Amino acid sequence: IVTQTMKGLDIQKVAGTWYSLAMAASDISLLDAQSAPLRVYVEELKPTPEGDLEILLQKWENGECAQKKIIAEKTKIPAVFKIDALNENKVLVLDTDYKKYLLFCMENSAEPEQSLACQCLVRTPEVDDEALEKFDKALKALPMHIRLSFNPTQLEEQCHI
Ligand SMILES: [Cl-]
Ligand SMILES: [Cl-]
Ligand SMILES: [Y+3]
Ligand SMILES: [Y+3]
Repeated sequence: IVTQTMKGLDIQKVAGTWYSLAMAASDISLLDAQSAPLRVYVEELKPTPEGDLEILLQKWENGECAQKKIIAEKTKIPAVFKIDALNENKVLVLDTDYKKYLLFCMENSAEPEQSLACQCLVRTPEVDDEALEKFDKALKALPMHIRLSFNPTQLEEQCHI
């Protein structure tokens, strides 16, 4: 029933290196194993000059960590983007201060219940409790059934090994 997104997003300011500190999903099977379909790790965000968002991420598959690129296409709403990966069609930026944290979700609009996966991204490979509080404040209105967080050493390893 309609997720709240960021109101005045400046997408050019989200550029650069990120670390997936925490993630959550509505379905446990989407995030449980390492090879789970939506267990992805954001390593970089590259906003294009035309207002789109190139998402550079890592995923475990066939018993090895692999690089992946998702082109998120801009929509009329600045915080909402369109994709065609991971069985998802939407990226929603919930909140960001640009210099510390970014919260975003991915969903499939056709079946929006069992496709929701949200992440807390940080700029440095450190546990940011203040960002985690804002993450968990945003997850409150969302029907999450699995939540994952990672330690500083895991944030630096390929695919959070
Ligand atoms: Cl395009
Ligand atoms: Cl450390
Ligand atoms: Y485009
Ligand atoms: Y440290």
